[PDB]
Amino acid sequence: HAKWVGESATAPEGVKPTAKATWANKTLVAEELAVILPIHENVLADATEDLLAE
Amino acid sequence: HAKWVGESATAPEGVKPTAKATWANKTLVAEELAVILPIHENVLADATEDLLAE
Repeated sequence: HAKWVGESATAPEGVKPTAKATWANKTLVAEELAVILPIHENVLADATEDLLAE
Repeated sequence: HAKWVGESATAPEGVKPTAKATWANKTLVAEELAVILPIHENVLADATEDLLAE
């Protein structure tokens, strides 16, 4: 931020102010979603629907 | 402002009243806004962004 300042050579308000800016960091971290669906091969052969597609 | 004057050559109410306008003054006065942004030369060189432009 700026400040209002005087034209003084000795008095404490002729001095212009110092200031700074700052940066920070945010992250993406990859994590895994998974499932395993086991089935017996005779059930695949006996069923009327395609259970591997289901 | 005007007034309701009368008509005599001798009575006080025959005289037309004298009156006055007036002006005043307003001023602009310039004053100073400022800031100083100090930064270290190595940080300026090692950063990926053009921090002097920022």
